[PDB]
Amino acid sequence: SIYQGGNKLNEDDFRSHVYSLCQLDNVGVLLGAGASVGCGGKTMKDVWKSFKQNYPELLGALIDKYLLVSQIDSDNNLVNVELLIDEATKFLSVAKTRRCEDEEEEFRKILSSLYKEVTKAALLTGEQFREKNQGKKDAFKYHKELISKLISNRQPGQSAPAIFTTNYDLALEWAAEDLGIQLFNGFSGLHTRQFYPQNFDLAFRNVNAHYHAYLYKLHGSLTWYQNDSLTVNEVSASQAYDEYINDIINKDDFYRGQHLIYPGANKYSHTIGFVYGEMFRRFGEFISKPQTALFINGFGFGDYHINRIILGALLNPSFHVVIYYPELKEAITKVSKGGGSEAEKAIVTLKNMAFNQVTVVGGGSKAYFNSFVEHLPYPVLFP
Amino acid sequence: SIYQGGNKLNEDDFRSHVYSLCQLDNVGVLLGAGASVGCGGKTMKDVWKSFKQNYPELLGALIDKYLLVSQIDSDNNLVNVELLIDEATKFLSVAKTRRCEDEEEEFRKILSSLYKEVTKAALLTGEQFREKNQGKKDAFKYHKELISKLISNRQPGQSAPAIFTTNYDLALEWAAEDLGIQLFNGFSGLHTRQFYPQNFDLAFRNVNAHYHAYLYKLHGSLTWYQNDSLTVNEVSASQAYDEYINDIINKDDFYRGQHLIYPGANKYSHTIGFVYGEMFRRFGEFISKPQTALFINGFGFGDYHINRIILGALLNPSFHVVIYYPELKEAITKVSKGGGEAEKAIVTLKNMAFNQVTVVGGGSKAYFNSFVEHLPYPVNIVDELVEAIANLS
Amino acid sequence: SIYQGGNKLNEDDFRSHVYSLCQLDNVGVLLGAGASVGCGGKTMKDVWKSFKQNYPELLGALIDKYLLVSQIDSDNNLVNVELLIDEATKFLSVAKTRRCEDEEEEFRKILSSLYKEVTKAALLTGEQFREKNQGKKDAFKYHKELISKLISNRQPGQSAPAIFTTNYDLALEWAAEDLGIQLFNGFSGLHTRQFYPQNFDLAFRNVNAGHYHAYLYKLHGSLTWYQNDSLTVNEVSASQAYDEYINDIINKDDFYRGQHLIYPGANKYSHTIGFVYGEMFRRFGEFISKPQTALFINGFGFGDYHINRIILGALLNPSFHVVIYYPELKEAITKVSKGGGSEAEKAIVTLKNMAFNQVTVVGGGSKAYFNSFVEHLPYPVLFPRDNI
Ligand SMILES: NC(=O)c1ccc[n+]([C@@H]2O[C@@H](COP(=O)([O-])OP(=O)(O)OC[C@H]3O[C@@H](n4cnc5c(N)ncnc54)[C@H](O)[C@H]3O)[C@H](O)[C@H]2O)c1
Ligand SMILES: NC(=O)c1ccc[n+]([C@@H]2O[C@@H](COP(=O)([O-])OP(=O)(O)OC[C@H]3O[C@@H](n4cnc5c(N)ncnc54)[C@H](O)[C@H]3O)[C@H](O)[C@H]2O)c1
Ligand SMILES: NC(=O)c1ccc[n+]([C@@H]2O[C@H](COP(=O)([O-])OP(=O)(O)OC[C@@H]3O[C@@H](n4cnc5c(N)ncnc54)[C@H](O)[C@@H]3O)[C@@H](O)[C@@H]2O)c1
Repeated sequence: SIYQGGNKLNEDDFRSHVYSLCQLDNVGVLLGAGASVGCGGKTMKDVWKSFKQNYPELLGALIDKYLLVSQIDSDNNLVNVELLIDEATKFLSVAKTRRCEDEEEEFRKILSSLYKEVTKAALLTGEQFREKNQGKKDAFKYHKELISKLISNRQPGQSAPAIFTTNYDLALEWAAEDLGIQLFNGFSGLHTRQFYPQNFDLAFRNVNAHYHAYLYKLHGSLTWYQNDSLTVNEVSASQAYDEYINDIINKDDFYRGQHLIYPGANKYSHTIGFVYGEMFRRFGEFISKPQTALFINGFGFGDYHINRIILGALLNPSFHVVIYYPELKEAITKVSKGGGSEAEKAIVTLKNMAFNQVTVVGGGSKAYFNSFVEHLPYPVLFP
Repeated sequence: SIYQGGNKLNEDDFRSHVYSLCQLDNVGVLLGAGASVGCGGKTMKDVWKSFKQNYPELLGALIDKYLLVSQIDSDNNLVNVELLIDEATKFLSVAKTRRCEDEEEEFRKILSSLYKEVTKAALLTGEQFREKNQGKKDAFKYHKELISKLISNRQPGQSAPAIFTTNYDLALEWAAEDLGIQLFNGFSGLHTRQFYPQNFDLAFRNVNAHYHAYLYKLHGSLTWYQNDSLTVNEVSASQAYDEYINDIINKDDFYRGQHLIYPGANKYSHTIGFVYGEMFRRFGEFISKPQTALFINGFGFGDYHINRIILGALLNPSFHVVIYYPELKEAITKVSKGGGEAEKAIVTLKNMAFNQVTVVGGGSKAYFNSFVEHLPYPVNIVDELVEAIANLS
Repeated sequence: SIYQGGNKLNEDDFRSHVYSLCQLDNVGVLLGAGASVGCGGKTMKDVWKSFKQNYPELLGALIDKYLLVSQIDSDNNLVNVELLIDEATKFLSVAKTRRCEDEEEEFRKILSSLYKEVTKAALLTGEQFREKNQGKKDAFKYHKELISKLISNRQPGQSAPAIFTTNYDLALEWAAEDLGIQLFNGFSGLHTRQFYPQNFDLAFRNVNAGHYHAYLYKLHGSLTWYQNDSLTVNEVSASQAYDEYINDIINKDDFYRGQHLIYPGANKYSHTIGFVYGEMFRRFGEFISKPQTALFINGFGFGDYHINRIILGALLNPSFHVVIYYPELKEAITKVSKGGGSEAEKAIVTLKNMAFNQVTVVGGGSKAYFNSFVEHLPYPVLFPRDNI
């Protein structure tokens, strides 16, 4: 079931492995959109099904008139969402430059509707999204426990654990609100929100002689809507519910990148998204140290950029990965018949690297999120 | 040779200021595209206009049926023809999806014609192209002297030199390599030289108790290509002249599809925007180090996205700019006539009391030789080889 | 049949040996075509068999006219060609000096049609030899494992191992391509690779908060060398190679005059022009002259006079080691005791018989193959399983 160079390893020793590794200077975790699922979020499949069910006419027109995809893919549920958005953007630019009014009218709906649905799927609660007592909710036991656990495996003189989320929902300040923790992200002041690099150099300390982590918003923000005038601002999850999200979701007007969000492969057809560059440069600088550690969970395999940086400097004897993939046996079986898509071949390459710096563990029920939470032990004063 | 209000100024002060600024731990130089115009260089605009004039039969379809450009815009040289072809790169897929065969043929014919037109005049080596390191020719001998100025100005225990090239050809790079120094162009290797972002933040030293330089190509490459390797492969020129450049040189009408990686195309494909984004990131954020002096020359500020990026990159408070305008008198006369956006903006910038901006309007003093001479300097090798070789019968 | 002073040793002793030798200041390895038979390639035996029964004129002349060989040796297939190559060089020298004409032509033909076959036995793949991403085949997994193990075992304060190749192909560089490994073999360059004596002290560093390499010392030159009048070796890929300098096999015949640089011949002074070769030997001598340094030999065919003489003179280093994995150990000793022996087999027999415990000869047979050698080297273990 588990193959590591033809040998066998036990999780009992891996417990001590994690416990000792976390004591190393660098500590972090590289998650994805899988975490949102644990809190009740909607996966890509659900969003695609909703879009295809709520707009049958567009699907039929695409199937018949132009045949960008075949009905076989739809029958087998092998439809990708990002490719559709990128195709829509390129066709929209073609229309805008060719001045085809009807194509512009029929394509200024696909983009606007797609982004409206993306935003609607971003929220994890619905009408409760405007309700307060956000920390007090009982569905965030995951984040509430995990933030403290990451910060509470330390003794004075160590670093700040880093949590990686790649979802629109502002779901990380909520557990922080519950526990009073401050997941810093380089912003100061409530009434006004702005970015400053120096703000990243603040850490709590006992004066008469704290628990917090740090934030990398790789997947943009839900309310940093750039007005194309050199501005960035944030509006609380209950205040933006009426100001501009309501206007752009109910006024049925022309759609642009009103609030910056990138769910499609086409990234820099609009070149004013600077969170991309800053966050990715910081991510690149992170692995530049020895005695390094990191973990992965709740993340798929479709990220060209991050998954190039991953193996970029896995040629260090201190950077590691503890990567799980429940659908690894199926991927291997599919590849054995000739090969798969980008994801299958990428995971095969990741698993087949001849190093011991990496290891893969599976088994199905044994690799659940609750199991990942339970693996972390309680710190011991006298080991 | 800087004028401000009609009073003469000495070049010694500017030379001393430049020398003082060059001592910073973060310094670099840039070479303009027009500097090579005097050494047989060519611009894509000239070939584009020559081809469009020679074949006006297709012109009607290019604008009326596609509207990527307007006749006024095409004639005014206010277009990004590279972006025109890049947009054709997706028009091809649009037609294929729509089964628009006639437009597909039109796009393919124009792409191949423009490719061959640009290629045939860019060989500059005849049938001996595949010979490696053909920079030994005396045509660029003078340029070598310039490089000699970058060796005696580097003191021990100082930041290593940085090299930035603007052209997309290796004519200057072949010479630079022939001088006998190790330069990295973002890749490492001999047979299959690939892209690796780690090398952007790594240096070299001696493990036991030293000089490294970085070559930054600002126009991609004529060598960078993609043989379905899912990566970027770079090699020497010979196998390039045998693999895919041959047909681009010889075949009149021959294209295959979205396989190669140049010259800033296929961005919508995931496989080519990644490296370009990495290079843009490093270019824009390399000035993040303290004690940095940056010089930008030859940029028209005519691109919306690049203009916005430059405006946002004002974070560095130690930026200096020098602008050479060979037609300053013409701009002044035009302003005197109540006419002329770019000309008015540059005139307004030149007509303000800001000492950190340098303007040169000598006209005939802006030549390449004058610029080389302005740089500071300290203050028959092969002749006998031919005789010795000839003596031995 | 295992005998070491009438006693035996357990696996723990060998494991401690491997751990200590790897953890010493320096590590050693030497690679030859010995066990390169199980990868689907070809051996020189088939090449010689084809050569004898495909060129009747020269074989008949040698048997009858030249008398430079013996029929019995050819029948037994135990003859050597390297001595014949040296004899060809000497014959060409004398014939050129004396101003003979026909013999000049015949010996030029012999030399060129022998160089052709010398280069012809370094493909192992066929037509697909000319492509990129060459490190994507089943024949390099063991090479990848060995290189990763040899490059990983250098904790802080420990340098990269030195590797010796002694064949024609570049399988190891091709295993290097696939893992971001650049096995610095004495040449660093893209357009022109020139020998810089100071290139041995260059490596990557984590300047602002990949350190993999070795020293693949080449003492046979390289198949990928083409010698120009400029006294420099610009270097090419496998496909560029197949294109521009080894297409003479089919189109043309016997027009090769000192382009690529590889010599099976025993003599090292007919090819005296090179002086960097003495620098390679000097690097070997620097290797021999340090304590806690070990050399491992797998693939050496007992065919040197300079390097092996340095081995004898250097084995007197209190820590230099010399070990060979050669299954035919009992047979050679028995044959020597029976009055046989080869040109150099007596030398290895003596080195086994040398009274130095610094050198120990260990066999086993099936466990002494290149696969076992690759599997032997373990990875560094800092965080993983420990003791106490
Ligand atoms: N604005 C910015 O600052 C910025 C910068 C860079 C990137 N981004 C965005 O960041 C990237 C975030 O990644 P993403 O949104 O494209 O997708 P993703 O990688 O976050 O998720 C892909 C999906 O795979 C699913 N999945 C999990 N396990 C799976 C399995 N075993 N098999 C199959 N599927 C599985 C998950 O439900 C889901 O994560 C976006 O690509 C990109 O738009 C934004
Ligand atoms: N790493 C790299 O290889 C790299 C780096 C930077 C740019 N590029 C190139 O840039 C990317 C896109 O091209 P681009 O639009 O940024 O550059 P560009 O030079 O093609 O366009 C810049 C703008 O300047 C305007 N302009 C005004 N006056 C001009 C003049 N006298 N001469 C030239 N232009 C004048 C043009 O209208 C417009 O092209 C492509 O990848 C590639 O073509 C590549
Ligand atoms: N003149 C020069 O400048 C120059 C250049 C390179 C090497 N050299 C040197 O040249 C000498 C020969 O080169 P090498 O050491 O690389 O050769 P090598 O390492 O390739 O020798 C191994 C080969 O396998 C053996 N072999 C193959 N088939 C056999 C068979 N059927 N039966 C028995 N034995 C068989 C042969 O002994 C042959 O030597 C070396 O001492 C040394 O490398 C000199």
